[PDB]
Order: sequence, then structure tokens, then C-alpha cells
Amino acid sequence: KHTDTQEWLATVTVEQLENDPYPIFERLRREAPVAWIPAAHAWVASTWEACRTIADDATNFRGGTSPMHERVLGTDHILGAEGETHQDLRAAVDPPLKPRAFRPLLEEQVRPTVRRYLEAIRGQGKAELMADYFEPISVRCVGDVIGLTDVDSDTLRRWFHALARGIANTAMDAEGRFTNPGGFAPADEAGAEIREVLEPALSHYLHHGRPHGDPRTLEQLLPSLKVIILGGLQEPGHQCAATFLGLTTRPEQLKRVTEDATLLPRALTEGLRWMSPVFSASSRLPLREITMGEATMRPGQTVWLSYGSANRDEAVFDRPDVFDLDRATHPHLAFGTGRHLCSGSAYAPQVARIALEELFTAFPSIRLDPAHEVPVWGWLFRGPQRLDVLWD
Ligand code: HEM
Repeated sequence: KHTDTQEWLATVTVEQLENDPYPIFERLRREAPVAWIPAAHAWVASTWEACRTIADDATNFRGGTSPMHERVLGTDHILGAEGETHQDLRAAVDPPLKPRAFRPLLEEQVRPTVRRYLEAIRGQGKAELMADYFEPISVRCVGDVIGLTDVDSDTLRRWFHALARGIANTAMDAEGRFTNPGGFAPADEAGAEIREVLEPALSHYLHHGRPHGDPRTLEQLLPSLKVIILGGLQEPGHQCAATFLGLTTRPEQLKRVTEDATLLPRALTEGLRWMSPVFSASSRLPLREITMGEATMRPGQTVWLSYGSANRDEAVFDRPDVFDLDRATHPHLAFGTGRHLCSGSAYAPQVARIALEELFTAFPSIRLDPAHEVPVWGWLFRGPQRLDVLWD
């Protein structure tokens, strides 16, 4: 209620961003590609051009961090790392995620894992695909590829939730001090248990890109391993869910996919563009004063990269709100770009491909259960909250 971009920006709330992000980002792309949102106490980049320019600029921005990220992940986590520290951390975590390295696991581990949960839901006769199928597949396949084959999914899942709860533990006082330190304790305990597991892919972590006499240590690596458990463990499953949901909005395209599995790589890419799971949670911080258009950002301020809005940018895509398997080919920013580009960007679509291959081979008649609704939520991380389905 009032009695004008700046005026409007001051009224936008986090709850509106969480619940109705698309019309907000539609206005932002048009009126303020880099916008300060007072309720978010941060900048948000909404266009393809602004997101790619900020994300790729290794001279004037650094990878994002925050008090919670320092508290939960530890210092020199890979997200906020730059320079030789970042190059070294990428030298540690990237090798097992390259296609030549993970290729044998696809048929030796991933597809057998998928078929285990496929059989589980087959006995059910129907399913809530996210908790019943996509999430267990994602947790197990990411846990395996990063060298935690011997950690059970129940433990990987508890670690994920403890780290997430810690990142969400933002309550602060006027001095910038956390007021709920108890909300970090599950994350602290998770970190201790990860250390307990690893202290006795892994050999690559210590040695790859390092002098044979100077390997890495566990404390140098633990922040970046927690990054993966927090941010990698669930996202292949989220890609499956965004892709499944998008296909259901185009029945004729879903039908085609169920009769031709070679269309799945394209559907999965369009799924990521249509509902980017990491919608605005990526960020950078200015290293010096930066002015883009009318936005003057200053060192230390948070700049969220709304890759999800960039992937819905009318200047790049025609009718970007529509899922379209036959869309004119174009890259997307759902994995980011530049030096911080997702280390899992080659592995995640292969897990998702095999998960959907097996799903549509066994249940080609699969469809959303019309006795249920599909709630969709979030602007930092965005996706469906469940996917109740039926099949013949
Ligand atoms: C479809 C699934 C996934 C999506 C959509 C996704 C998305 C993203 C995004 C948007 C970023 C930030 C890029 C930027 O700052 O510009 C990122 C970073 C990262 N992701 Fe993923 N991710 C996925 C899966 C995974 C998996 C499975 C792993 C590990 C096995 C992983 C590991 C990482 C790491 C280590 C980084 C940090 C890279 C750096 O800062 O240098 N991700 N991801």
C-alpha cells in the first residue's frame, strides 16, 4: 500500500521473493538488472548480461561468502576462494568429477543404484518421486563419486540437513553477532563426523596437482568437502524433478521423451534452464567500488546472481517461462560460468539421465497424480516440494 523503481524496490519482501519470484524478476530485468533490495540487505543480478559479467569478473569481484558460511563451512571454502587457493582446491575436487574419471561408475554403480530405488517404487504402485526416488538416487550417487561409498545414505542425508540448518541460522543482533549459536551445533557435529570418516577419489584429493612431497591436509580440504555435501548431494535429484515437472507441462513432449530416451539430455538441459535449482543462491562480493548502470555496489556487499532469472531473460530466450524441448539451442547459467563454474556440471546430468531413463522405461505412462497439487517454492534455491505420480 502507498499513496517508481526505487519506491517499489523498498516494498519487496523476502516472502514475496520466495513465493512469487517470476513477476518480481520480470520487473527487475526490465527496470534494474542489478538491484538493491532493502528487505534482502543485498544486491540481486537478474539479467543474463549482468549475471555473466559479475560471475566471470575475477578482477573486481570475489566468490561469495558470509558469516554463516565462514561459521559452518570454515575459512577458505572453495565458493569464496580465489587465486592460487581456488586453483588448488579445484585441482583437488574436480578430477573425480571429470567424464573420463567417472565414466565406469555410470554403468557399474549409478544405474544399479537407480534400479534399486526403481524397484522400491514399483512395489508401491505409485510414488512421491522426490523423496521416494530422485533424492535417494542423488544422495547415493553423489556420495559415491566423491569417495564416500562407505558412508550410508542416512548419514549423508543427516550431514546435509545439519549443514543446511547452519547456513539458515542467520539471526543476528545490532553488533552482527549470532544470537542462536545452538543452531550451529548440528553442523559442528557433522563436520567432526566427516573428519572422523576421512582421517584414516581420496588419494586424488591429497595428491593431484601437488608436489609429491607436499600433499594436501584434511583441514585444508574439509570446508570444500562440506560445500559438496551441502550443495552437490541433492542437486542431481533436483534437476530430475525440475525436468520431470517441466515435461508434464508439455504432454506431447513428455510422450515423445517416453518413446525416445535419446531426447533426455536435451530435456534435462531445458529443465535446468526452465527452473534452475540454484536459482539465486550463487553470489559474489565486490573487491572495489563497481557501477553497473545506476547500481553502485561497494566492497563487502552481497551480490546474489539470479541465474534462474537470467535463464528466464526475455533478451536471450523467446517465451522463457515456457518449458520447450524444441527450444532454439542456447547455453544456460544453471551451473554458473567462469572460474567458479559448478564442479559437478558434467556428472550431475549423467546421474539425472540414467535416473530418468530407468523411470520412463519402466513407467512410460507416468503422470502427475491429479488428486495432489505440486507446491513450488523459493528464490535462492527453487523447486517443487513434492511430485506425486501415478502409472498404469
Ligand atoms: C544439476 C545439479 C547441480 C546444479 C544445478 C549446480 C549448480 C551450481 C551453481 C549455480 C554453482 C555456482 C556457480 C557460480 O558461482 O557461478 C555451483 C557450484 C559448485 N558445485 Fe554444483 N550444482 C549441481 C551439482 C553438483 C554436484 C553433483 C557437485 C559435486 C559432486 C557439485 C559441486 C559444486 C562445487 C564444488 C561448486 C563450487 C565451484 C567453485 O566455486 O569453484 N555441484 N553449482
